[PDB]
Amino acid sequence: PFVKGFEPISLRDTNLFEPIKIGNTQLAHRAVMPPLTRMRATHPGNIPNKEWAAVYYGQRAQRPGTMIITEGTFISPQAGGYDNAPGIWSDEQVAEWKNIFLAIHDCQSFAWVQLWSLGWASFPDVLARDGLRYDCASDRVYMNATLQEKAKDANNLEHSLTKDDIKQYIKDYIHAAKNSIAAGADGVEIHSANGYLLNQFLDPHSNKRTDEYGGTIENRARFTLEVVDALIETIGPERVGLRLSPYGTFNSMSGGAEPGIIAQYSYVLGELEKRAKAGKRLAFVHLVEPRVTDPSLVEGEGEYSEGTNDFAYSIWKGPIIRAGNYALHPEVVREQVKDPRTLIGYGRFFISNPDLVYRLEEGLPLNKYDRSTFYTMSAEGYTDYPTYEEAVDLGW
Ligand SMILES: Cc1cc2nc3c(=O)[nH]c(=O)nc-3n(C[C@H](O)[C@H](O)[C@H](O)COP(=O)(O)O)c2cc1C
Ligand SMILES: O=Cc1ccc(O)cc1
Ligand code: NA
Repeated sequence: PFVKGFEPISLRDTNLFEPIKIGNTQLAHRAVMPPLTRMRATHPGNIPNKEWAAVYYGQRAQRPGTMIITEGTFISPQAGGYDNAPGIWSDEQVAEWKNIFLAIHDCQSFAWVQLWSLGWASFPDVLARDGLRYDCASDRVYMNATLQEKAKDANNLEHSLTKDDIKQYIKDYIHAAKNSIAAGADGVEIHSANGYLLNQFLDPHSNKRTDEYGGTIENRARFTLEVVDALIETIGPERVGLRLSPYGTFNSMSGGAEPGIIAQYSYVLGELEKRAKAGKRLAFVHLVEPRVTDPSLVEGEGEYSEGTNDFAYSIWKGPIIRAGNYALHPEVVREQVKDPRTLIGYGRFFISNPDLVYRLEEGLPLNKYDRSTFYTMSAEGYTDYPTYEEAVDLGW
């Protein structure tokens, strides 16, 4: 059914429907599908779904010139721990990714692989099954006492990364980035947000290290910036974006309650702009908004009111993607896209609206999303959300 209380506004007349160059790609409009974990990949081997994923992505690529960022994709076994999320380290994984990318390119849209590493958000017992470590910035902090218990129950306690461990993650990012590009992706997005491994190094709650990877703003930023630099130099800066969530509390991050958190992110962005000034500008920065501090909460819940991402615009001068409860607030988008380098990521309503871009252009009602099929091994709730016309052919 359609979202009941929703009054659509047509955005055809705004910068949301003006083209923009992002890296090597040429977008027709600035409505971006952000990374969305859907757990349709098959076990063993974290293989993308061969029946439905190319259909799902192709449906949502239908408007030519759409930028699509894939679900989080593991760079290596050690970086994972979720059996039904995809990887891109292996030949069999890349075999299906080529077909997904072909489905998006057949629609004249673009595909960016979000490269993922889980750190303390992983499952210690699944990792142990596979002979893998339970990795974190500092083993003196756990997400919660439950994951602490399961960690001890699996005899796989948190492992503070060594310097050699970090170097191996950097190699795995390079490997996964190279596989992404050889498979046909137009670029990659380094996931450094939402409390996963790289965010765990940025945040002073998770990162209590005393080597060169913690203890200061500069040290906490080092792992993320080394991944950035490694990929700049192997696939080029125009094929690399970075995702950050300054105000997020998901996965036990500090958010705005830490008064030092804007300095931490301001340092990362300043370092990105320095690289751009020396001729190596990343394709984009992708920010999660304080509008959504936790994506497991319904729209309007978990909204942080005492901070904004405006600081980013004074530091980073390249494209910025913003994401968080924009689908139901066209009045906010209308304002924010007056800035000529701003794109809007639409998460949960891209799940439910394959023709979301058309609906935003024409101001049409939106399909409700069904939270119970966000993560089921099913085409139901994946590829069977109707387009607007189909929805009217159904009574909605
Ligand atoms: C089911 C679901 C899966 C998501 N998966 C990812 C992911 O793999 N990587 C990521 O960076 N963000 C992920 N997110 C966060 C979204 O990209 C987005 O930032 C957030 O949902 C807020 O945007 P929205 O209100 O438009 O949905 C996910 C969110 C949801 C709801
Ligand atoms: O499954 C939800 C999810 C949220 C944020 C992410 O970064 C990844 C997955
Ligand atoms: Na390879």
